[PDB]
Amino acid sequence: LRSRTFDSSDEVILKPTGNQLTVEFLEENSFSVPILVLKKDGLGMTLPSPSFTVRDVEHYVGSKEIDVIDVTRQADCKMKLGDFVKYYYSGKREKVLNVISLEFSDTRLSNLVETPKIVRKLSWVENLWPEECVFERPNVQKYCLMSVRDSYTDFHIDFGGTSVWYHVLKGEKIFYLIRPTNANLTLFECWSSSSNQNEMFFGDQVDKCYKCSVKQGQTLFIPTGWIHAVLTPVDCLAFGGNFLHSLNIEMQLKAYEIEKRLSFRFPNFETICWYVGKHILDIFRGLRENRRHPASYLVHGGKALNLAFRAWTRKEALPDHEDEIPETVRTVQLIKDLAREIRLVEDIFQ
Ligand SMILES: O=C(O)CCC(=O)C(=O)O
Ligand SMILES: [Fe+2]
Repeated sequence: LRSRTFDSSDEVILKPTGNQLTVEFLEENSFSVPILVLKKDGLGMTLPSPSFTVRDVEHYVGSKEIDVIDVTRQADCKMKLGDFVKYYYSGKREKVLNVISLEFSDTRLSNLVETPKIVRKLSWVENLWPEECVFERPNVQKYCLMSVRDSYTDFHIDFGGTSVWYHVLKGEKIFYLIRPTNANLTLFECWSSSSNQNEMFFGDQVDKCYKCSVKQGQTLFIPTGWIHAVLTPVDCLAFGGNFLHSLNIEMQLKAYEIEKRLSFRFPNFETICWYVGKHILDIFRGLRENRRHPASYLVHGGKALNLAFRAWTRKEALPDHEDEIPETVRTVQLIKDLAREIRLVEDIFQ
C-alpha cells in the first residue's frame, strides 16, 4: 500500500556489469548479498523484446490452469489464463490479483526465454540431476510473473533455500531484503509460526531492512536464505527462476530445515543433495590426487552436507528421509568417504 523509510543498501547490494558477474566473482564474495545488474548485456540471457506483453503470454501458454494469489483477500486460488489476462487489461479491476508461480518450461513459451548464464553454470539441477533416476526432475527454472499495481507478497524465504534471478521486462518491482543472520532467521521462524503473522510487518522486527527497486531491463539475483517481500508499484511483467548451488551449502540446508520446522517446497531437495554429495566427493578425490586443495567454501559446504546426511539417516529419522535417497547411493559409504576427504584437507599433519 505505501513505501516508507529503509536502511541504506549502498554498502550491501552489488551492482556489477553483466560481464563482471562470473563464477569467480561469486566465489570471491561467497554470493552473500543481492546483486542488481542494471543492463542485461553480458548476462547471457535470451528474452522477448520489451514490446512482448501479457497478451503474448496467453498465446504461448494457452488460454491452462494457473495459480493465482488473491492479495486483497490474502488467499490462493486457480484461474484460466485467458480469464487472468482479461482481468489484467480491465480499467476497472475490482481486486488485486498476482501471478508469481507460472512455471513455463514445459510449454511453447520456453524457447523464447534463456536464463542467465551464471545460473546455468551454478545450478545443481541443470548440471548434476541425472538423466536416469526414478525421481521426477524438479522444474523451477522458468517462471512468468504477472503482477498488477499494488501487488504484495509478504516476507518469505524461497522454497528449498533456492537462490533466484528476476528480470523485469515491463514495469517495476520493489524488493524488501533482510539478511539471513542467525538472529534474523530466529526472528523470521518466530514471526512465521506466529498466529496473526499477517498483521505484523517483519521489516520492523529486524536490525536492517533494505529496499531494492527493479525497473525495466534490470536483473536482480537474490542469494540463499535472504528474507524478502515484494511490492509492485506499477503493472509488471517479469521472468525469473530458482536454483541451488555450491557456494553456501550450509545456508541452503538451514533454509530447508526452517521450511521443515514450519510446513511450496523444492521437490526432491534431499535427492539432489545426495547426488551433489557424490559429486563433491569426486571433486575432493580429484583435487587430492592432483595435489591441489579445494576452495574453502567447498570444504565448509561438504562438511555441512555431511552433517545433514548423518541427521537424515540416523535410526529415529530414517522413515522420514529414506524415500528420497537414490538407489545408486551407498549412504554409509558416502558419509564415510566424504568425512575422510575432509579430514585429509584439514589435518595439519596430513
Ligand atoms: O514477485 C512477487 O510478488 C514475489 C516474488 C518472490 O519473492 C517469490 O516468488 O519468491
Ligand atoms: Fe521470493
